Amino acid sequence: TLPDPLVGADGTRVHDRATWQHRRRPELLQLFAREVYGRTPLGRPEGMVFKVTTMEHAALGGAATRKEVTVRFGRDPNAPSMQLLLYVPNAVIARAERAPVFLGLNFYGNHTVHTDPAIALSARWIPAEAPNGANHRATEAARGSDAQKWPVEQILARGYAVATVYCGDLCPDRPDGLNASVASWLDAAAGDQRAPDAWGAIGVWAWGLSRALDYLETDPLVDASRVAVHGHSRLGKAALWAGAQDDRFALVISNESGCGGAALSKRIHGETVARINTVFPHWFARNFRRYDDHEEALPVDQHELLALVAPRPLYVASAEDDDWADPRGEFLAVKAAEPVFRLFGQTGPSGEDVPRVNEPSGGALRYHIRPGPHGMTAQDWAFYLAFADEWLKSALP
Ligand SMILES: O=C(O)[C@H]1O[C@H](O)[C@H](O)[C@@H](O)[C@@H]1O
Ligand SMILES: [Mg+2]
Ligand code: NA
Repeated sequence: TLPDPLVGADGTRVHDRATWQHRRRPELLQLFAREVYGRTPLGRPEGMVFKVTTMEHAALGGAATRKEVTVRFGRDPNAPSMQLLLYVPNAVIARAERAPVFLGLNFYGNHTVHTDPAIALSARWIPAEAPNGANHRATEAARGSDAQKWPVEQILARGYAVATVYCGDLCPDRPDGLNASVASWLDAAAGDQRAPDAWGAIGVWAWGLSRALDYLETDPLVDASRVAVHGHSRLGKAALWAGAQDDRFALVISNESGCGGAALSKRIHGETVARINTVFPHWFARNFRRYDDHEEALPVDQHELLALVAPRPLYVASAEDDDWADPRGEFLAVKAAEPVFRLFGQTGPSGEDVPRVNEPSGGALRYHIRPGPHGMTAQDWAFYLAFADEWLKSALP
């Protein structure tokens, strides 16, 4: 039995949007920070610098303006940074209009999201599982190696810019990666051991998404008030945490994020807390290991993470064969967060059980399950683009 998002920690019921926004939301944010993801130690750091390193106005055969931007997290050239790739549809900026944006992290490098040979090859560590990796270094053969998750031309043709950053710029995805990450620079001080409530990879990845948004606020080609933050699987766990913590994100998409993302932990199905923390000990706070094989003691569940997006539109989606993510657990988290969305006048999926494949259900809180295995497909994207067209805040008053 799940904790009620609309009952505060002290037992008092949440009846109105102000109490939600100003009392219950901070309560839940601090529970997720302390017990699951670890504390985000600071939001925007002072002295962030944005350097456009390349700009091409006729990329993708004229369809897009492509920019590469180094986003450095302090003023000294020696502060850590991340490399942002942005494609903006020329049809939109040719009209003297700013484009809305889809923003998400990639798994294996910016050069993998499209074959475009002008994208800078990542100079960072790449995991062995990356396609066409050579001793954890990017190669020309990895270009476009993850393009199936990134239908850039369709996204642009529908009027959206595409922004992305390699998650490994922020925390390399390997158990020792926090030692060479934003986390190791952004405090800890003279200690070697990670604190119990210290953030892990998911928290650092989510922070980078918010830093990317900081950059989009200064870019005159895009409308940073109309940013849909999305991610697949482990990067969808980050996209949910980023969209929950940072209410500037206008729209949030979780593509099969599973355990510690959209899936209920207290439903014991597929991946469990013990399994995710054992295999990926750097992803969550050390404090999350308290709940290994003890999910009943969790003071929150992931439906309350989804509810932290409200009233902003949120899309949670599953794959039919993706038992590990627990599609039903993801759907039931949507249903358990729906009462918060309803508080703000929005509607969630119709019914109490998982919809049929390729039949999305819900208003501003939407769910679909698609056929096939874990992944992010053109079908997923088709549904996300329809959702953005409908619910991504307008450019008008
Ligand atoms: O990111 C992915 O592809 C997935 O990788 C692993 O399977 C992990 O157990 C999942 O939690 C994760 O979602
Ligand atoms: Mg599970
Ligand atoms: Na902008």
